[PDB]
Amino acid sequence: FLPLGLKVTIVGLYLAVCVGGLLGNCLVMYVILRHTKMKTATNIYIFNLALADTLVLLTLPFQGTDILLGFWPFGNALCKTVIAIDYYNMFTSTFTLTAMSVDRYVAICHPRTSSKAQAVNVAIWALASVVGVPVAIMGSAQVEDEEIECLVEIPTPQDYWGPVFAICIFLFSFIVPVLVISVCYSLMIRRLRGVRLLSGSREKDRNLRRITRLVLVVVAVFVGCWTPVQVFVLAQGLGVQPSSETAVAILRFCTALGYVNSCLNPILYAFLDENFKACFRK
Ligand SMILES: Cc1cccc2c1CC[C@H](CN1CCC(c3c(Cl)cccc3Cl)CC1)C[C@@H]2O
Repeated sequence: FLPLGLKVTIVGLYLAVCVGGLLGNCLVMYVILRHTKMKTATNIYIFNLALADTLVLLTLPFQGTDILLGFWPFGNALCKTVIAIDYYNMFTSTFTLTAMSVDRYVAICHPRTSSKAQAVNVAIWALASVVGVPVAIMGSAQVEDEEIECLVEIPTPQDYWGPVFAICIFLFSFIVPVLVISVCYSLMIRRLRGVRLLSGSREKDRNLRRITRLVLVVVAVFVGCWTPVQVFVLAQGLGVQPSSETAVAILRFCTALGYVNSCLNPILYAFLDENFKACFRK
């Protein structure tokens, strides 16, 4: 369980993340859409990111009420919606980041149309649907111990399907996506050795370098925010359950950290992207 002070602290953090995150993300989407022609492929992917982040941020009020009350009072439909938005958020985020890194390597190695990027976004959501619809069906509000909870139900026997879904989710929603990114940036590093002012026009080269560092930083913040949760949930699938109060606290705060990422992303755009930093003020 959790003390009420820790609960009010967590849910307060959720409120701040929700307001600032929705404001910033809606501002980013509004920028790329109705304030300019910033429709570069990178910004199309960024738009996808801000979209998923928007959706999960909407779930935070309900997760917070749930954390306060200790149970899920909204029924099945909102529970399925929340779970689906959750998995959709993870998979869409990692896949979009992967597409961003691949696009970066395409630009560095082969010196990309916004519409192609939009098609990539469609495919990203398609795979994210391959995972996201099943959990939306299996997700349910179950009175496990005479109390209502919101979870995905592992098929019987749970001691087998638990690990299968655990390691599969861990690999294909995190490790394999992260690994492709690592490959892309490693190939880019090998490419740029002994190359000064190469790849065409010096000024545009600078621009490319700025975008590359932006993508890398966003990826680094994402991974750094979600790695504890990914590891802990992997341990959860193996049956390793937290029974201490402080254990529950650490776990809750790690999830909170991931949602902090969900509000973190526009700030990174404001400090690391010139067009966003200028456009934010105007
Ligand atoms: C408070 C509350 C109320 C209703 C539902 C839930 C939660 C808690 C957070 C959890 C947060 N989830 C965050 C994402 C996490 C995860 C996912 Cl969806 C996919 C791959 C790896 C991980 Cl670590 C699985 C846990 C979701 C849950 O459905």
